[PDB]
Amino acid sequence: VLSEGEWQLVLHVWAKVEADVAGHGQDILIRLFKSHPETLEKFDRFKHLKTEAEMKASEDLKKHGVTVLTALGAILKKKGHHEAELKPLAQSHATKHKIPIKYLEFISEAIIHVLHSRHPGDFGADAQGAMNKALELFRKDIAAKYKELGYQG
Ligand code: HEM
Repeated sequence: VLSEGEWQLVLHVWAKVEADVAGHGQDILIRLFKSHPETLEKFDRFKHLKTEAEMKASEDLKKHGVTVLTALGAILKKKGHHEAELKPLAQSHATKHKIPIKYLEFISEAIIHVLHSRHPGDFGADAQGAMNKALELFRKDIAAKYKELGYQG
């Protein structure tokens, strides 16, 4: 479990992310899609996007970057008591979207890269450590729901 001090580091940076959810959403999805091109194939709606310039220009991409960070922030702010928030998500990502756990590991690294590039002073090594723990917690709970449904992985 994260301590109360680790939760404070997490949410302190997250309140900065919430200053500009759309720009953060953008960076994180584009980092995901460039670093791990196989992830872009899961999105029928982004499949046509072939360059970084085209991704930066898509309003739909930026809109759905807000969708992802908003659902994430709702989870983070439950400081581990996230059962009602996480359940629906795992269900649709296991059974409808078919997203393996490993991809949730990729987007975790993209989130951490982008926080570091945008918020140095609030994202030192202690906060990086705390955010990695929170992201591991979220992955571990999702993985348990996956296993139950027959998708573990
Ligand atoms: C930090 C984790 C992520 C969160 C919080 C998250 C959240 C969301 C939300 C809230 C929706 C819409 C409602 C739903 O369908 O249940 C959604 C849709 C979707 N998510 Fe995610 N997601 C995340 C990670 C991923 C990743 C890593 C991928 C793919 C590599 C993925 C693929 C999808 C797809 C394919 C859809 C449907 C888009 C559409 O309707 O065209 N998700 N996700």
